[PDB]
Amino acid sequence: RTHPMAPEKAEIFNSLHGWFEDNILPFLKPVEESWQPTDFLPDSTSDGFHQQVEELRRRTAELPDDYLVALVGAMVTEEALPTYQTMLNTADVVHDESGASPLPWAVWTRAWTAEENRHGEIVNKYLYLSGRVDMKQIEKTIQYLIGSGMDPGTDNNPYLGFIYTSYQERATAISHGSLGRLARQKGELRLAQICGTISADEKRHEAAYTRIVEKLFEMDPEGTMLALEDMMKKKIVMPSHLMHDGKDPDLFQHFSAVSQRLGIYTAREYTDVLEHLIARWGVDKIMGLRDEGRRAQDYVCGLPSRFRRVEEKAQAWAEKVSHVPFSWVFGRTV
Amino acid sequence: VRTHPMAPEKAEIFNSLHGWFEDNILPFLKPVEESWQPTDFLPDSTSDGFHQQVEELRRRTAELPDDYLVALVGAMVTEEALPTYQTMLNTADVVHDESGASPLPWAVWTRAWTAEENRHGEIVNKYLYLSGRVDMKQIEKTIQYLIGSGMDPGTDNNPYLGFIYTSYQERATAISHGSLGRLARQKGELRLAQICGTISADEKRHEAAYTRIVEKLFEMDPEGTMLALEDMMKKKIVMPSHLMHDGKDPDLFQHFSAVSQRLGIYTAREYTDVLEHLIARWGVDKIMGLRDEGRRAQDYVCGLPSRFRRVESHVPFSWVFGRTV
Ligand SMILES: [Fe+2]
Ligand SMILES: [Fe+2]
Ligand SMILES: [Fe+2]
Ligand SMILES: [Fe+2]
Repeated sequence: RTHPMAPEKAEIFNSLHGWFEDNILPFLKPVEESWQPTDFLPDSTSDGFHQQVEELRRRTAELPDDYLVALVGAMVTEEALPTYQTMLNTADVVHDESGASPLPWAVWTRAWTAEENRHGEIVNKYLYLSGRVDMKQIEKTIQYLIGSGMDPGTDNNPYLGFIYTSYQERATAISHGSLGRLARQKGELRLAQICGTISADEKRHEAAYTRIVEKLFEMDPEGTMLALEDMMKKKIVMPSHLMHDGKDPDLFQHFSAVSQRLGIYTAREYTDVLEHLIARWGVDKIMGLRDEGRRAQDYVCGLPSRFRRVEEKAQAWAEKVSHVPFSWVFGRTV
Repeated sequence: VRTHPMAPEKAEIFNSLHGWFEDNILPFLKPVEESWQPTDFLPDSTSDGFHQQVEELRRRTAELPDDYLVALVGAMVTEEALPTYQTMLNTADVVHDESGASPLPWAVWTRAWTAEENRHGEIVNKYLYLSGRVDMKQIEKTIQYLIGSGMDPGTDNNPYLGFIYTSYQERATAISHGSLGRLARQKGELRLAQICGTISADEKRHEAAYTRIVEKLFEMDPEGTMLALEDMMKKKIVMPSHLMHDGKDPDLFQHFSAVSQRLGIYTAREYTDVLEHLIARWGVDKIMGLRDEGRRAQDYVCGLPSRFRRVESHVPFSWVFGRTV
């Protein structure tokens, strides 16, 4: 671990229980008011169930393979949810000590996980009914991914975990948002509504974790700045970066290329998230830092300009697109 | 309040079992390429007979009574709260997954065990969806409530208690799905009977692994493991989904448990059967190297089956569209 949390910082999180209840918990959507996968699937209690399923298969029959790979990979990432609640519960002090702790930090993690459980569920059933993808190869991919876990480099530090999740929540909101807009272009409005509804959930989660880091910047500007530098040096990795389907050892890299080729969370948008978080957290305006925090502040604020220069060179000399087989789509070359 | 936390010096026991765990516990995992998947038991959506396979599924499930549906749904909802269970395993001291992808054998098992668990709720959820016999939205509300509530089995972050609890509950879930499969076969629903029986076989592998872990703990630390067994049995082995509710019935778990036990699915008699099996399986009455405290704990645990033998309403369910079960 390169950046473990100092033990005395426990007093910061232990003093925020009342603040967390008033400011972070309201970002949760009440269960009785929340959408469920049933709302977007054919009604199995209706006499027209078979007709509704057939209409689903017709509207999905024209989805190209490259969109299917991008959609499946995002769903596979969502389906590895048990790894994500475990990751949140690796953070010191704020983790769920008993599995049902009434502390506000643990109440959020369980309720956040409960909201997350519906995201992979709706797309999985939708893709199952579509018949357009090899569900067994996808289910093997999910089993491999959960067994592999993830390594975001958070070092059991809630500072790093909340910064990482703030980054990935916006990334996942952009991803599901782009997946819905691409579905809309292909005439598939229901899946567009599904992806847009999932994206709206991620925006609420983004605002909550972003508010947590904002509070940490207020109470500990030095610690949070050093944590932000450490996460950006490690880079924000996608939680499903160890995915493989038992056929392609480089499944994640190949899926990522297809997803970014379609405009779903490109490298340019990775930099857009950093610029937004810099402006939202006011990283360039934080005062009262020491020399170590000042170097971290200058490092983070200098990253956007360096990233744009890499993107300009990639715009002129881009690598040729390679097409590779995907077991998700029955081994066809995508 | 933790009543039985693990002594810090017990860490050396688990740290000495990394090689033993790889050689003896990890082989209980089923390789992914050899593992069944929900697709194997569901209508093939890539086939031309997809609609016919779905309709045949609905025909076999059209006669399932409400009491069996409630028992089956409640077992599926328990399976769907999987993210709570991997967190529970990672609350144990020393043996938890510190980084989420740790190569330590204890963490390799936990992630792979969770991966196997993910298919159990998945197959029954999709099967019940296609059946059209149950209110899927009320079930999805129940799952969201359950994950948000979590669970508290009283393991006190103690791997001794966690492995004893899981050994107990793994057998309970294997028996539960076994009875659900036997009842499905009686009603002519053969496919679901194979599904519940295949899930039960997964739990038997998990039971044997955690049972093997506790057996090793009895060998290396008979006093500590005996004291842990007494503490868990005093706390009672609670079902992981004991905090379930559907936003309609605050007593959903008690009402679901009554329906499930009325049908013969993991009755109070079978709760005692698990204890008696674990007593004989672990050789609790013959364990060596005990002190005065462990012998007193041993006399309590081995006396419980006799105490349990002497100890041995219809309500609406939103799962079945509010009908009285
Ligand atoms: Fe999500
Ligand atoms: Fe999310
Ligand atoms: Fe299970
Ligand atoms: Fe199990």
